[PDB]
Amino acid sequence: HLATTWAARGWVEEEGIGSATLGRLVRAWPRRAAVVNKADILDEWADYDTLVPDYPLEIVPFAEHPLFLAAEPHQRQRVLTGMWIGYNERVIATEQLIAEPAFDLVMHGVFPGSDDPLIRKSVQQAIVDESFHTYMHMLAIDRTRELRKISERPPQPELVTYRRLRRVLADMPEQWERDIAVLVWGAVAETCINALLALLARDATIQPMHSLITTLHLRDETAHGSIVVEVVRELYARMNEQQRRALVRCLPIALEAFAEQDLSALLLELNAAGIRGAEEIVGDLRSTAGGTRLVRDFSGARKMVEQLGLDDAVD
Amino acid sequence: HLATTWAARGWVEEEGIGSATLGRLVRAWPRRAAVVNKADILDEWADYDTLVPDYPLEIVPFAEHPLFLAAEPHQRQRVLTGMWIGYNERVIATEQLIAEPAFDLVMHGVFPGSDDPLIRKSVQQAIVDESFHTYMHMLAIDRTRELRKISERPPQPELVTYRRLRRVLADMPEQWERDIAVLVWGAVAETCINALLALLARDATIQPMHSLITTLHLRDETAHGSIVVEVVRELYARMNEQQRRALVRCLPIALEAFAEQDLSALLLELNAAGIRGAEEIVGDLRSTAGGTRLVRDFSGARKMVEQLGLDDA
Ligand SMILES: [Mn+2]
Ligand SMILES: [Mn+2]
Ligand SMILES: [Mn+2]
Ligand SMILES: [Mn+2]
Repeated sequence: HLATTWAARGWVEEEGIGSATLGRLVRAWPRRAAVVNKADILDEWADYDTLVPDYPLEIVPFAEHPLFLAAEPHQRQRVLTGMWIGYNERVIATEQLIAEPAFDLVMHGVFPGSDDPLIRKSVQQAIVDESFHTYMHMLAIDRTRELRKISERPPQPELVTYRRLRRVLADMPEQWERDIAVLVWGAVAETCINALLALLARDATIQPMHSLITTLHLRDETAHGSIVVEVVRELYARMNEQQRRALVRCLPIALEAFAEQDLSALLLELNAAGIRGAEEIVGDLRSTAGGTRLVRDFSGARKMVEQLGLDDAVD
Repeated sequence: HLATTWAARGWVEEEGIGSATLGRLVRAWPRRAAVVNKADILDEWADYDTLVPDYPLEIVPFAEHPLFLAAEPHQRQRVLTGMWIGYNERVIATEQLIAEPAFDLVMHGVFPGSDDPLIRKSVQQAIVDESFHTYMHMLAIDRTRELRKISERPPQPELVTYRRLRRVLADMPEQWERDIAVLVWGAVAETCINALLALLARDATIQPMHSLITTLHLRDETAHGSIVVEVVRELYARMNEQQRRALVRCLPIALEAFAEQDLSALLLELNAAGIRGAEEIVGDLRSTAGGTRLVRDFSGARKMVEQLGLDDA
């Protein structure tokens, strides 16, 4: 774990990227960004109502499972609160294991076309944003831990999205190809993260600070998604054929990994609340259509695929 | 290189730190931070004067050397401009190689006492600020590249501060000791960075945007300085004596590394402007008292050593 910087890179003369969309999003950053405009997030305390749920039952895939219904109310609430907590751990782990390393590759100029100052300005702005999103979800976890008086929480499984990337990188002897898989996993998370946030952002039944922080995050990520389409558009145009083919292969696998329900996490949480028959809830879930999927809306990645001209090459 | 996150750590019950000073700094962040209040930095177009210099001759260690005085004015300005760039590059490299990796250790709960929610809050705020500081300095470099029409800049030497830390780590086979060295190099940067920034922040003769962004950065780093004193006080009180000893040993070498003039960078700059006898200018500098030292003022780290009650350097 040697630390790295791009500060020593220097530069040569390059042609500018011409992107109307990137220029607009980059100029709009100070007026859009949650870090600039909503930084005093949680700081305010609360009109806090303890009976308002942490997590919407509407999206708990086992809400109506007889073994979940047969548990005591406090066991069910604890699971629902644990799932709110795990949702935030997921988002943070996504920033840190998926999005950030992808942005870091761009900032280090690893792909032809990535040295462009407008690309760099847009990406570094997104990096500032992810550090603030991390800050927000960290505060949301802490607040919840206090208000719900959760003294202890066990170590969690590694972000499922990342376990998948890890397994693919293991079969990639060459740095070039690993750089592509990293970039692609990042691009997919950035174009689709809106879908994970929208599950809570527009939910009027849960704690107001829960729909609030996902709303604020979602508004930044609408821009990150568009930025990422433009950047990948430019980078993909300049890639060699080996890079291009790898990119196309990696997309559908990155997509699944981003959208996947971590059933090991779900089992851990049910067991944490002493839910009898927890294996059976989770076995039934594996066997349910859509049961292994947390995120269902791939529209962001669809637009990106369209914008790269890859409709017919990608499943 | 595996990416890492602290997101999956969970928690056990622990007693707050009740640091009132940290509580204050954390609460003041939205009203203080440059990211919040000066995000629009370097978007605005102002009356730009090409004749105003980029860097203060007064801090150029070979300002009055014969072989540099002899060279053409356009060579002397390019070196001055390149040193302003090198300065920003030094600031970014320090954030990324030195400050952030130390903050990252705290966030990862690698030291007893670091799991504290207030400590975590103060640090994650500072980590947001460093991303924004990187952003400002990056834009400052690009503005200069545009206005000074700088077509090319060669790759630069690795941050001297970090070349020193790398070499210390090379002899540390145990993680616990590497962590301490990383922490200490970071705490030193954070407490002494004002001295680096002040070199430009209060100078009235250089380009206004140069003194301005350094000034904005300086304002945030005052708070990070105090944040770091609190945090390191709390971690140090909770360290075992093995850790405690390593920290004490690391302090002096971190200070020297933080302050060092990069002569291999100064030589690169002089060669780039094609200055005649660059090798000699730099040789003479290496033979001079204080020749290898850029930052003279260490009062920031002085204050931290005081607060850990370690006045015996
Ligand atoms: Mn984000
Ligand atoms: Mn994002
Ligand atoms: Mn800084
Ligand atoms: Mn700092």
